[PDB]
Amino acid sequence: LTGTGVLTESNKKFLPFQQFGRDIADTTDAVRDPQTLEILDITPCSFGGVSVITPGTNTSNQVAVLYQDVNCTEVNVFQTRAGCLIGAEHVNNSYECDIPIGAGICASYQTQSIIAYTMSLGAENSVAYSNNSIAIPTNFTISVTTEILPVSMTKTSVDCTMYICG
Amino acid sequence: YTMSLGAENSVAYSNNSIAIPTNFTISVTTEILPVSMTKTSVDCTMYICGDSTECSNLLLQYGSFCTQLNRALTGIAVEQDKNTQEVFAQVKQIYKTPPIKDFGGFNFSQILPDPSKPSKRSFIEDLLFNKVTKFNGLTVLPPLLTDEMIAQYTSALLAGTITSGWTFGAGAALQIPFAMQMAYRFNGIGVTQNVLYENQKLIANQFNSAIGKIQDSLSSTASALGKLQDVVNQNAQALNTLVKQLSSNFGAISSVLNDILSRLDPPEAEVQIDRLITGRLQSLQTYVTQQLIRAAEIRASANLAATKMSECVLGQSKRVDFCGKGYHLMSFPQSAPHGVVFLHVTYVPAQEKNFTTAPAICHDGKAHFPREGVFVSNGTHWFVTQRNFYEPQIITTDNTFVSGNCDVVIGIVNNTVYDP
Amino acid sequence: SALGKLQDVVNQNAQALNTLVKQLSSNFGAISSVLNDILSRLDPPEAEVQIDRLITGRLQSLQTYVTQQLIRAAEIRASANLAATKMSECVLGQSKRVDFCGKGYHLMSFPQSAPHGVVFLHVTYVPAQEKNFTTAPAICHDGKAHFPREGVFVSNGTHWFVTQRNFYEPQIITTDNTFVSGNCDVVIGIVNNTVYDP
Ligand SMILES: *[C@@H]1O[C@H](CO)[C@@H](O[C@@H]2O[C@H](CO)[C@@H](O)[C@H](O)[C@H]2NC(C)=O)[C@H](O)[C@H]1NC(C)=O
Ligand SMILES: *[C@@H]1O[C@H](CO)[C@@H](O[C@@H]2O[C@H](CO)[C@@H](O)[C@H](O)[C@H]2NC(C)=O)[C@H](O)[C@H]1NC(C)=O
Ligand SMILES: *[C@@H]1O[C@H](CO)[C@@H](O[C@@H]2O[C@H](CO)[C@@H](O)[C@H](O)[C@H]2NC(C)=O)[C@H](O)[C@H]1NC(C)=O
Ligand SMILES: *[C@@H]1O[C@H](CO)[C@@H](O[C@@H]2O[C@H](CO)[C@@H](O)[C@H](O)[C@H]2NC(C)=O)[C@H](O)[C@H]1NC(C)=O
Ligand SMILES: *[C@@H]1O[C@H](CO)[C@@H](O[C@@H]2O[C@H](CO)[C@@H](O)[C@H](O)[C@H]2NC(C)=O)[C@H](O)[C@H]1NC(C)=O
Ligand SMILES: *[C@@H]1O[C@H](CO)[C@@H](O[C@@H]2O[C@H](CO)[C@@H](O)[C@H](O)[C@H]2NC(C)=O)[C@H](O)[C@H]1NC(C)=O
Ligand SMILES: *[C@@H]1O[C@H](CO)[C@@H](O[C@@H]2O[C@H](CO)[C@@H](O)[C@H](O)[C@H]2NC(C)=O)[C@H](O)[C@H]1NC(C)=O
Ligand SMILES: *[C@@H]1O[C@H](CO)[C@@H](O)[C@H](O)[C@H]1NC(C)=O
Ligand SMILES: *[C@@H]1O[C@H](CO)[C@@H](O)[C@H](O)[C@H]1NC(C)=O
Ligand SMILES: *[C@@H]1O[C@H](CO)[C@@H](O)[C@H](O)[C@H]1NC(C)=O
Ligand SMILES: *[C@@H]1O[C@H](CO)[C@@H](O)[C@H](O)[C@H]1NC(C)=O
Ligand SMILES: *[C@@H]1O[C@H](CO)[C@@H](O)[C@H](O)[C@H]1NC(C)=O
Ligand SMILES: *[C@@H]1O[C@H](CO)[C@@H](O)[C@H](O)[C@H]1NC(C)=O
Ligand SMILES: *[C@@H]1O[C@H](CO)[C@@H](O)[C@H](O)[C@H]1NC(C)=O
Repeated sequence: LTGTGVLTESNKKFLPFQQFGRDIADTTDAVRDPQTLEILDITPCSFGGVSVITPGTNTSNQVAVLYQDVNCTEVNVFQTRAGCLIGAEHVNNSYECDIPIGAGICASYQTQSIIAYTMSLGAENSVAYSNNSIAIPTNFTISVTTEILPVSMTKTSVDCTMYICG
Repeated sequence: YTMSLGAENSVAYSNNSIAIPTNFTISVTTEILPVSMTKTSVDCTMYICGDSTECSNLLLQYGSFCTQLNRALTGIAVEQDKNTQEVFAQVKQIYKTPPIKDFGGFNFSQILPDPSKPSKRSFIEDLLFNKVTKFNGLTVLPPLLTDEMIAQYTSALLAGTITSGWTFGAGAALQIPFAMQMAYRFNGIGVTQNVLYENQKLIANQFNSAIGKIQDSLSSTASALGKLQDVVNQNAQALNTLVKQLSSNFGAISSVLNDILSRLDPPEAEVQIDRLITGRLQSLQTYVTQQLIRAAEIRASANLAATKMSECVLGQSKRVDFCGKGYHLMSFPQSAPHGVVFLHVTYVPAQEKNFTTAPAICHDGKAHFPREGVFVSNGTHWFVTQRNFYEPQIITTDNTFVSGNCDVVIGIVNNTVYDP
Repeated sequence: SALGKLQDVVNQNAQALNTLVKQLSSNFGAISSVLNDILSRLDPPEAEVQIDRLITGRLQSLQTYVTQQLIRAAEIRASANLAATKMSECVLGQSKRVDFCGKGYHLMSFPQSAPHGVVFLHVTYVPAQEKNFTTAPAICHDGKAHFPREGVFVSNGTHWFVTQRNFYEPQIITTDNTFVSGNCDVVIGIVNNTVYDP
């Protein structure tokens, strides 16, 4: 039984006859040492997606790295509900989300260096509510907003025969 | 059994009879809309050729399938956060309620945030969250907005809808007493302002009791949130099935890869691995296609939810059944895992009375029509009253306008118009 | 970047073709990504197997492309139906649907063509300067309660006026601006003032 993983002392209540156990996917999860009456849980070696956070190269070539759904152990560091962020400074001030990461964490490039932060939803504004007060306009403005909407695609056609058996 | 469409009814139609409500009710309906999915992402390479070099070098012969699937899933995951942003981030500012909870007797404590809790959520939001429920390359990407931030957005929208009505959607939030705002919302459905003021305590009590009934309905049964749970289940299946498809053989001698590598030389392990790769790649393509279709479905539902938060919360809709069965007064949002829940407050006439009616009357050979309302008679005297609430008034020239004479109109009748 | 929504579309389709084209350079388990090379090297009995491998791969690629394009066309048709709805309800008319025609009170809209899309210029009325006022839902003249016909009551500190709810145009409170219903023992928040009978 070949594989790759981390073998750890298990707390599984293996029976005297059970040689090893499997997970839902029909893959091994714990084994019995052939030379020792000991059970060992198998955990696949820490892996995880790797994403690159960067402003435009037209601006700078200075970047940061996100290791997804991992701990800052197997790898200016920031632990987040998304993973481990490297090369970005943790900042208390909240700003508009420029480069989204996750769990409310967004990043940007500012005076220079790259920063990560908890994104800000918007300006706080309490309202002077009372049962005898009303705010009424004395003036106005004529605003013009732009709304873009796709309507049509490229009328592509393909000859299956010529594509395959040209 | 053959099912019953509904209780049959017959409307007492007649050319001189009209039923008018003498009373009303304030209904609060829950509309649940799913908004987002689980931002799943799969490493096609690791799913097909986990920790195998020969397998990956064979997989390269199929080209960009790996990358194309990853790209599609990334697009889906971005679309989900975009949907959430479109729904909840319809407001630039984060409005807050004052400590003075003087809303004319209206009670919002069961939908406003509970500040004493760690998560700044409401009682009903907590109910909704509590009524809803690996190593093969499959990962779950966290959403961009945390439930706490979703709740902040909902609180902002709620506070705006309360303190300022619909103004915070058009532009700057303009404070106004809640009762007068409801008077506007009544005048918007053909009911006069006085009705609200004269029935203010009753209306507030009905509203609060409706909110309590919402609490009871959501605490008792969970089926109400099916439209959300279903989604989750679907995705779960689409994942489980996928994982299960790893345990199959697809014509090969084994469903495992290292076992083949530990039994055969390249010249034949290549063929077996080709079979496995074809099967697993086809499974991945099926999963991605089903997920794209489901994501389109969720995008439609999210755009609908955004339109509702615009025309329903940020405003007052005259569209029918778009914002609860009834005449729309307003609505309040409440977040939920991967979705939103609108509480639509609507005006439902409840107590109706028969009255004889007439499109017009005759005073001096001229014909008088009602400016805003209809003419009615209980049997002896004629009145003019608004058509969504029985508030009879004396017929005058201030309540009517003249047009033509009585030799033309059909169904016209006789009575005296008082001139002040 | 304002037109990203449009350009994005183009880009996607471009990929969906370039990708497709690149999938011709792949062997899919065959000996060579070129059909004529196989024909010029092998006899039918084995060239058929290799060609069978290539055909499977390329037909699968075409199926993927077509499925993606069908889904993207569903999305684009949804966008187009929305745009037609916007032209009908927003250009040819004046919509009271909030934020369907831009953030504000919709006045009107003007269409403009664009590559594979349309652009709406939404003219809206946005209140800009706001003044505080002490208000009230009614007033008491002679034991009767006067409500506004179309507007709301306000106070600048000393005198009471009646004005429309979205523009400060104070007027004198009369019986031509108000209507009467009930008395002053019922309404909440009511006040006292003088109503001028012309
Ligand atoms: C309402 O606001 C507008 C602008 O928002 C004011 O218009 C200004 O008028 C002065 C005098 O002619 C000009 O110098 C400014 O340039 C105008 N502003 C703009 C943006 O064009 C207008 O005076 C305001 N009216 C009231 C009653 O407040
Ligand atoms: C309209 O219907 C409502 C709903 O039943 C009535 O409200 C009740 O009024 C009585 C009289 O004060 C109270 O004892 C009840 O507690 C009220 N119910 C609720 C839910 O608030 C109302 O009386 C009806 N009005 C008319 C004119 O018939
Ligand atoms: C708004 O409604 C809530 C729930 O119906 C009220 O909360 C109750 O308040 C009473 C009196 O303070 C307590 O005895 C109950 O235990 C509360 N129940 C819950 C579930 O909190 C609240 O009081 C109402 N608003 C006001 C101003 O009274
Ligand atoms: C129809 O409406 C008229 C007017 O509202 C009613 O006439 C009233 O009758 C009561 C006694 O029943 C008198 O005290 C009032 O002075 C009458 N009002 C007027 C204006 O004359 C009439 O009774 C109603 N008929 C029915 C069947 O309800
Ligand atoms: C309503 O009143 C009008 C006006 O008083 C009535 O018109 C009369 O109709 C009768 C019958 O046709 C004629 O003989 C009279 O000459 C009409 N009046 C005049 C001034 O010429 C009408 O009949 C009444 N209708 C009802 C249903 O009461
Ligand atoms: C509130 O409005 C009232 C009425 O517009 C103001 O009283 C008027 O003040 C002007 C200017 O002195 C006088 O010419 C009028 O004669 C006053 N009204 C009457 C009926 O005579 C009052 O000053 C305003 N208060 C504030 C604080 O602006
Ligand atoms: C508006 O005017 C009415 C009528 O004068 C006031 O109502 C009186 O209030 C006093 C003080 O409580 C009572 O003794 C009288 O019996 C009331 N009269 C009536 C007809 O109800 C009312 O207080 C005035 N409003 C304000 C804010 O002062
Ligand atoms: C051989 O394996 C058995 C397993 O029970 C163990 O007891 C014994 O010590 C082992 N001997 C050696 C030389 O490793
Ligand atoms: C870089 O960006 C600036 C604007 O940010 C632009 O003016 C310039 O032409 C760009 N140059 C290149 C090489 O991209
Ligand atoms: C990261 O590692 C530490 C140390 O083992 C552990 O306590 C912590 O829980 C880990 N992170 C998460 C999110 O579990
Ligand atoms: C009105 O009259 C019809 C028949 O004339 C009757 O069926 C109906 O019940 C009446 N309405 C009420 C509220 O009783
Ligand atoms: C209404 O119907 C009755 C019965 O058919 C008839 O006598 C009367 O003339 C009709 N009135 C109108 C205005 O149609
Ligand atoms: C109206 O009053 C409130 C407090 O009562 C204040 O916050 C607000 O700024 C005032 N409006 C203006 C225009 O000053
Ligand atoms: C309005 O609110 C104040 C407190 O902010 C309160 O004293 C007053 O009684 C309220 N008015 C009414 C009519 O309840």
